[PDB]
Amino acid sequence: SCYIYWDKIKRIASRLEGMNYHFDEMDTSGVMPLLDEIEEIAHDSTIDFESAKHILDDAEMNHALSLIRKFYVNLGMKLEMEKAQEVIESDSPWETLRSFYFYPRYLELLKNEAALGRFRRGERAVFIGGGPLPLTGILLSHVYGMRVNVVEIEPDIAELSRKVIEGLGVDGVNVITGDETVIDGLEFDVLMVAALAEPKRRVFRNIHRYVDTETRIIYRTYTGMRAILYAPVSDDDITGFRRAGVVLPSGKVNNTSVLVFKCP
Amino acid sequence: SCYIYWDKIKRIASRLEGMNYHFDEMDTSGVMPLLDEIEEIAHDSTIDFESAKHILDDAEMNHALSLIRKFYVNLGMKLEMEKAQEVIESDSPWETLRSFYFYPRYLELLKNEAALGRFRRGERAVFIGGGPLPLTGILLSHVYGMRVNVVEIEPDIAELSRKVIEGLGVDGVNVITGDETVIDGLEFDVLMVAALAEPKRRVFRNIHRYVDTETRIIYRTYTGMRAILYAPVSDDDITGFRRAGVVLPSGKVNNTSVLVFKCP
Ligand SMILES: N[C@@H](CCN[C@@H](CCN[C@@H](CCC(=O)O)C(=O)O)C(=O)O)C(=O)O
Ligand SMILES: N[C@@H](CCN[C@@H](CCN[C@@H](CCC(=O)O)C(=O)O)C(=O)O)C(=O)O
Ligand SMILES: CSC[C@H]1O[C@@H](n2cnc3c(N)ncnc32)[C@H](O)[C@@H]1O
Ligand SMILES: CSC[C@H]1O[C@@H](n2cnc3c(N)ncnc32)[C@H](O)[C@@H]1O
Ligand SMILES: [Br-]
Ligand SMILES: [Br-]
Repeated sequence: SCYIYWDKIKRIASRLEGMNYHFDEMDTSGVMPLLDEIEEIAHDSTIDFESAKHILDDAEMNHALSLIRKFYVNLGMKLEMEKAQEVIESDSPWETLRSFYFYPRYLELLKNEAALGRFRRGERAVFIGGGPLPLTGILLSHVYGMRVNVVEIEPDIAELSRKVIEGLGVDGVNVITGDETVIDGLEFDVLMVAALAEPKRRVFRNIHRYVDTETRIIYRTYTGMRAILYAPVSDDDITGFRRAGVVLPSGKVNNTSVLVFKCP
Repeated sequence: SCYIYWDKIKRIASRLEGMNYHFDEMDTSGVMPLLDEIEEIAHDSTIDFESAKHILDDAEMNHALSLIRKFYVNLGMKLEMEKAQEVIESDSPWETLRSFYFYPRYLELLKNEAALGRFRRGERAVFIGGGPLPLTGILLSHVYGMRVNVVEIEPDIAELSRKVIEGLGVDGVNVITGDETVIDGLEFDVLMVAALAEPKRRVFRNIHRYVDTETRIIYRTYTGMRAILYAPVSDDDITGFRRAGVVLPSGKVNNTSVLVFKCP
């Protein structure tokens, strides 16, 4: 093949090379144009899933994909950290939160997921992988009236996230510091696995041990050209589970959301 | 995993296996219920494309899948053979043609493809893999006003197809007896590759030799749960080509249509 996007990706990657192994040192505002370049390709609806796979699975694309993935995960984390601190210090925390670069995408993503998971008010949700800015947990309660535990493995990040939640005056959202294994001691209707919850294999194998066959489990992943952003959940990762529904993203939303149940 | 379709598919395949033991010759009337059972699975809109490969390509579905695909291709051949002779014998050949089980699907599919391929009246089209009932060729002239060559590898099938065309009074449809390699000797604006043209690898390699980079090429394939019916065209099959458009089927239509151009 001979896709125009091949060269475009290689060119973007060449301008990321000199940041390799040091993407966490990036200036957030300064690198936004790079994210736009990457997302122009990711979000191009004329790229079919077969063509995307052709490009992204090619051995010659491996280093470029690695550069772009490192950039993406580092920019995302830094954007969250920065916004979390801004929200905590703000006189108008909800207005500050609504200005988050990704805020409108999260509203759409969650709308997708609430249909997929048939969320009902008063249901109990657990979200694995909260991060500094636990927006999903927040929305699950604020919009969907669910009762929520957010799980975050890094104690300092967990503490920051609590301050965001409390700053906003949001009720019914608690953060538990721990790994995915903390769900053993919880009772819940819906389990959600962050796009960035890692490592996938260990996480899903642990989840399998705790849930029953009725637990609605939604996990976030990347499909099509959006897989340029981050490594997709693999088939091996979800062994012992059956897929029951998917929402493929549109517009600027990055994640595909997948509903699974523990076998049988 | 633990898909309920697995058992349903295995039971269907058991029935196919038992039937094949007793008869080599298909009983077209008798097997329509089996076809419909298979198509009800194929057409299940609740199963997404990635879930479809998860359930269909699982290693312990190989035997069942191979039986179902053999059934589908053999039934289709026999239905075409039977309808072709019926058309030839009929005092009302168009009315007879329109009773072909799959007829409405062909109209919808061709509409999809005429948009995808920007078909214009008087353009020359080649269709590889005509069959006893060369409906696509017939429609390309009858509806789309194209000048058509239909290619059929089996001389007795090619001969039968010529009689169908003549019975219907359809002009501008010629049948070439030969394999895909006949295209070197033909002028054409658009090339179409039957879903059932085989073998895919050889067919595309030979096409690649004999087309230029401006030639519109549309091939037919099976995606999602419709892959239960027949082996799809792989990305490796189309090495040397780039995808430039895809139409995914709805309703009862089985084929996905893909536009490609030779590189580079
Ligand atoms: N703090 C976050 C977790 C981190 N991000 C999310 C994913 C959010 N994805 C969004 C926002 C943009 C992006 O992730 O690139 C989308 O798909 O458009 C996750 O990992 O699940 C949350 O609360 O959901
Ligand atoms: N004689 C045929 C060729 C054999 N069938 C076609 C495909 C026609 N497909 C239709 C009819 C149903 C089916 O093929 O299962 C559809 O997708 O709904 C081909 O192989 O390309 C023709 O003239 O197109
Ligand atoms: C930045 S958003 C993603 C968050 O998920 C957290 N995380 C990743 N994997 C796990 C896990 N297995 N359990 C709990 N939290 C996790 C990370 O520490 C990060 O803060
Ligand atoms: C029944 S519809 C499909 C038809 O395609 C024909 N066919 C399959 N592969 C090829 C090919 N490579 N070239 C020409 N005709 C083909 C088969 O003989 C069948 O009649
Ligand atoms: Br039966
Ligand atoms: Br008639």
